Parts: sequence; C-alpha cells; structure tokens
Amino acid sequence: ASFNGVSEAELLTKTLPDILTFNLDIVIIGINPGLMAAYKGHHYPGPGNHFWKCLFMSGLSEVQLNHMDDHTLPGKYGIGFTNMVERTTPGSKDLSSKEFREGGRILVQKLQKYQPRIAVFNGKCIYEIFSKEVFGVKVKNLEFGLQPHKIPDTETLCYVMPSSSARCAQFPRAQDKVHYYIKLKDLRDQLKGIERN
DNA sequence: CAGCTCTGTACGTGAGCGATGGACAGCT
DNA sequence: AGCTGTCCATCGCTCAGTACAGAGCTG
Repeated sequence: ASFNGVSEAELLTKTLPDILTFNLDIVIIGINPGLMAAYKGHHYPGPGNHFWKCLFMSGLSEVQLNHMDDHTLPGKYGIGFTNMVERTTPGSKDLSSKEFREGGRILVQKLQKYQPRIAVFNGKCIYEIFSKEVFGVKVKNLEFGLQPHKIPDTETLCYVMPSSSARCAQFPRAQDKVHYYIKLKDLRDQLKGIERN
C-alpha cells in the first residue's frame, strides 16, 4: 500500500499548503490536491504525474527534481504553487460546481495579492470555470496557451496547459505536454526581456 | 429547426502493485 | 539427489482529465 498504513479517510482531511512569495514569474495552479499530495505534503508527487518530468524536459529546471524540491522552486526557479480547490479528493470529478467557484474567488484573491508574471493553469477544466466565473467569458472553443485576459487589476497573464495528471488519454505521455512547458519557458523569458528595456 | 447546457461515457501510457514461478543456494 | 526456503524477474492488473455525442431545453 502506497499510503503506508495511513487511511484514505485520514488523507481526505489533510490540505496541501501553498508555496507563494511575491515577485514570482510562474504560479502552478492545480485542480485540487490528490491523495498522495495530501499524504506527501508536496506538490505533484504522483509517480505517474508528468509535472516534474515535463519541468525538466522543458528546460524550466537544470536537473530532474521531484516533489520534495518544491519548496526550493521560488528562490531558485521563480515558481510557486496553489490549487483551484484546497479540499483533498481522489479525483477531479468528486468536486462540485459550487466548490470550484468558491475556489476561483479565493484564487483570484491570492493572485491579485502575489501578482506573479504568469498564472499557469495546470488543467483546462479549471480555466473553463475560472474564465466564466472571473472574466464573464465563455468561449465556445477554448485553447491551451496564453489567454487574452489578464488577472483583474494586475499584469498577470493566464496560460493554460493540459493537466500534468496522467489521467487524460488525449496527451498520454509527458512528451505530449513538454510543448506547453517549452512555450511557458519562452513566454517568461520574453517578459524577463521586454521588462529589461 | 438550430444552438445551447449538461450529463454520461470512453479514451493511451507507464508506474507500481500483488501474485506467480523459476533460479538457486543451504543442508541433510 | 532430494527437499526447502528466500529472492527477484516478470506478468496481469489498476489507476492517475479531456473531448465529444446526444438528450433535453430554449430562442
């Protein structure tokens, strides 16, 4: 057993803390914590989750880091972490529409506070909700990548990637997502360039 | 009719489980 | 040789959002 004696009942109670400082370039917004993230106490520990593998392959990290290194990310790589929903659940379909919209009001508050250069939505499902709830925009055909709206009252961009979770069959391997991480690396460097003029 | 929303369903990989068995050393 | 246990290789299996069709619903 992956959860070494510790019950699923006990994991559902545990929350995953945010890694948020000011002056960040990137803020990874997950859907909500998973059983292993609530257990481990770190962001994306799932041996199957592609976050860390994609982070290295994209060149956003010098070496292959893991969930334990997540707290070193702001000072070294300019990366922070949060989730659309604080509550722990086994999957993303466990969460109600009210729960998600509660989370979006909370998220835009954390985002207006910390003002990162790029608010990275690790998942499309979560930016669909956030777009409608926050910008009043329900585009019929939503795309990945840089979105046309900024976080209200900020200069924070909204960039979307398929969930790093290995649950979506549409992007089955991590190699199938490294592209959105490479573009994310390019967007950052463009801003960390346009600012230096 | 035509364009919605919403719900139900089905979809690829690879990591890690437990169960199974073969290799193999120790001892009589 | 005969018997026995451990260990490890390997197998089947499970499990970590997104896209879409089609049913109700509404102009």
